[PDB]
Amino acid sequence: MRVILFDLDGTLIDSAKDIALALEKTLKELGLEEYYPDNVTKYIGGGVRALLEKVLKDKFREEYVEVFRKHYLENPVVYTKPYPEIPYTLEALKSKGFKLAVVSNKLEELSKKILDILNLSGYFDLIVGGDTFGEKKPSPTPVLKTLEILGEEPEKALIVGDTDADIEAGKRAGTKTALALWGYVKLNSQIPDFTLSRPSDLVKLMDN
Repeated sequence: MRVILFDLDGTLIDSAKDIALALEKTLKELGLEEYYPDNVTKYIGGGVRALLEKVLKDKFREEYVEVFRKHYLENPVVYTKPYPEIPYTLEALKSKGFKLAVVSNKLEELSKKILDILNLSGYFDLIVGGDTFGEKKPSPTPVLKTLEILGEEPEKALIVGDTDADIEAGKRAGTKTALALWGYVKLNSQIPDFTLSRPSDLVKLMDN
C-alpha cells in the first residue's frame, strides 16, 4: 500500500543523552575532554563520524570513530526510549497494512540492536542502516534500493525525518517528505512536503 521510511535518531528514538555520554567517555579516554561542547545537542546529527568531526574539527582522527563505536555499545540504551506515541503509531500503521522501514545513517548492525532492546524491531518490514548498501543519505540509493526490496514506487513512500539530507533523499528519490516536529529538528535550508507535530498525526495523515 504505502511505505513510510523513518530516520532513527531524533525521530523514532530520543538517543541524545546516551550519545552525549558515549562522547564524554570517548573524549576522556582520548585525552580531549576540553573539546566537549557546552551545548552538545547541536552536534548530534549525521553519524558518529560527523559528530566527532564537528566536535574535534582539525583534531579529528579516524581511529577515534572506532573508539566511539565501542563506549557507545555497552550502553547503547540506558536513557534512550522511543518518543511518546511512537510505539502506538508503528503498531497502528502496521495493522492498517503499511510497510514500515528504518532508513538511517547509523551502523545497520546497530540499528537492529537498539530497536531490539526497545521492542520496536518487529514493526519494520526492513531496517536499512548507515552502511547497509553502499551510500548514506543525502541520496538516493538507500531509499530507492530500500523501496525496490519492498515492491513500492517512490510515489507511494513517505520519508519521516529531521535533516536536510532526508528531504533531499526523498526529493531526489521521488518520495514525499515530512518533518517530525516532535523529534530533534536539524533542518537548515530544506522544506518537506508535510509537518508532523506528533507521531499519532501520522496515523491521521494516512487516513481518509
